[PDB]
Amino acid sequence: MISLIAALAVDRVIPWNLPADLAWFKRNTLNKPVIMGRHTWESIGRPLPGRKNIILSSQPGTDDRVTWVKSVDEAIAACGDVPEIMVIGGGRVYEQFLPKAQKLYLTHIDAEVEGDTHFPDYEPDDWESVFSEFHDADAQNSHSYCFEILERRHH
Ligand SMILES: NC(=O)c1ccc[n+]([C@@H]2O[C@H](COP(=O)([O-])OP(=O)(O)OC[C@H]3O[C@@H](n4cnc5c(N)ncnc54)[C@H](OP(=O)(O)O)[C@@H]3O)[C@@H](O)[C@H]2O)c1
Ligand SMILES: Nc1nc(=O)c2c([nH]1)NCC(CNc1ccc(C(=O)N[C@@H](CCC(=O)O)C(=O)O)cc1)=N2
Repeated sequence: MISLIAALAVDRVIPWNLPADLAWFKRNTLNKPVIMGRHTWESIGRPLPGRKNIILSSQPGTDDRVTWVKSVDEAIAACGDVPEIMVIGGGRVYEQFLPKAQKLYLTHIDAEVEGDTHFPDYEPDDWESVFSEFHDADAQNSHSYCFEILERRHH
């Protein structure tokens, strides 16, 4: 199955220091393939350890430490037969994979940020919330945040 995982500021914009959210990201992606667009790959700056890193780009790859693919269908195929594929962004990539996804792992962060790019719109009635957990800010985490998992119920 295909899952998307994202951190969402106010208004679902995709500034804080949230080690707890990065731990959540790692726990939910470790030992799974991760699919990302080239801009997200460049931003991360190094492969995510313990995961197969699959990078979408229209152009030939430029780093032998990760696997490069040129289309959504190739990216999925390159994951093989695994129980769960994690799509880690960015916007362009989330838009393409959302219709194919069965799960969303979202962190709703209580912060407004400088950006006009939003997590894709999706029908609220297509999804069921199956987990949520709110945390206030503390000495290590600059803002309050809420983890959520949603499972798809309809197309
Ligand atoms: N969207 C906005 O409103 C906005 C506003 C300001 C700045 N930005 C900038 O946009 C960038 C992030 O955009 P993002 O989050 O959407 O990027 P992303 O998903 O991380 O990466 C997009 C890149 O992934 C590749 N890709 C995606 N789908 C593909 C497909 N089906 N086949 C082949 N390649 C595919 C392309 O790489 P190739 O280019 O190598 O083909 C594409 O340019 C940042 O640099 C940010 O500063 C965006
Ligand atoms: N919940 C969530 N939070 C994010 O920050 C996030 C997300 N989802 N989905 C995609 C994404 C894209 N950017 C990034 C940037 C850095 C790491 C990263 O460094 N992860 C480490 C965490 C451990 C650490 O660095 O202290 C990892 O091994 O996963 C991951 C994704 N970021």
